[PDB]
Amino acid sequence: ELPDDLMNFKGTWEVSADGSSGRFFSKGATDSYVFHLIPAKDVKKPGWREHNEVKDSYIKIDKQSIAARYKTSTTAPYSVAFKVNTKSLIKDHDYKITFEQGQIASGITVDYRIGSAFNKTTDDSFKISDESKYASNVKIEGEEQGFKQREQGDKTISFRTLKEGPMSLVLLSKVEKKPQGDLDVEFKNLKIIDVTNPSQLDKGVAYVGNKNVQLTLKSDDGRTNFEGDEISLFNSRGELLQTVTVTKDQQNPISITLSEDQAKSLKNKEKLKVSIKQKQSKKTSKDFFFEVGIDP
Repeated sequence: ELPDDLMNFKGTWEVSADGSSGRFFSKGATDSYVFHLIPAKDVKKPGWREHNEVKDSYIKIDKQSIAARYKTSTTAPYSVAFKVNTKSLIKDHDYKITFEQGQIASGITVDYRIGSAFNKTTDDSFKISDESKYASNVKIEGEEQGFKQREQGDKTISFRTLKEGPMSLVLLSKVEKKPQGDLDVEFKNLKIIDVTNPSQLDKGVAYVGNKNVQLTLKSDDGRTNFEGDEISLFNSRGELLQTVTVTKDQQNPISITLSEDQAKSLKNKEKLKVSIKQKQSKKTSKDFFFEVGIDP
């Protein structure tokens, strides 16, 4: 089934509103970005909102899109960046960001990064290089990161979280020479889903008359936090004995407690079945099997 969309984009510059987006600029297009102020009286107004008093860049947000405009008054190199926040993510889970790269004016180059969530203050700041604190194995499908004149269209970004909690999609653009006219860049239809593969059963231990079933989990893609993995244990006749959900960084072995009747019903060398469902990504493993052994 359909995994939940974890993007928190409500299309507003109102700093305290739910799902508001971060707005920043980098004088000289460096690693460091500071907040992009706009006139206080116009913060909820639709259309192009000027960089307060300086008016070198204008910004525009709505329910579907986020956009930047570079004016002739810009001192080049100069960069505007946006932060599109996510809902709380799980540590060591795999995610898939999708969005559409809209118009890119001639002279504008674009980069896509993962970052900390916009902290909902006019004092917020960030560094591009902060990416390595939040995400690993970041990959734009069929493209490299860094400022480039990208093709317009559907974009896919996959990554693994190094932390728990909200993060952001960082939409960066810049100009390297003084604009000769209004230069617009737009991003739209922003989504993020969990794509974590469920764990695999490495080994299972069960004994006749013993209520404690010990399951050892493994992973083929280097995942160590099995949090959210729904483990179902069945007897050889296909009857469900018990279901457990793995907690945050729960270490091996994962314990399953049977009832006294279930423990007595086990037979020596019986083949038990294990099915694992990743709760967030909705992906389900292949069937795994192990034998009920002899109680030492």
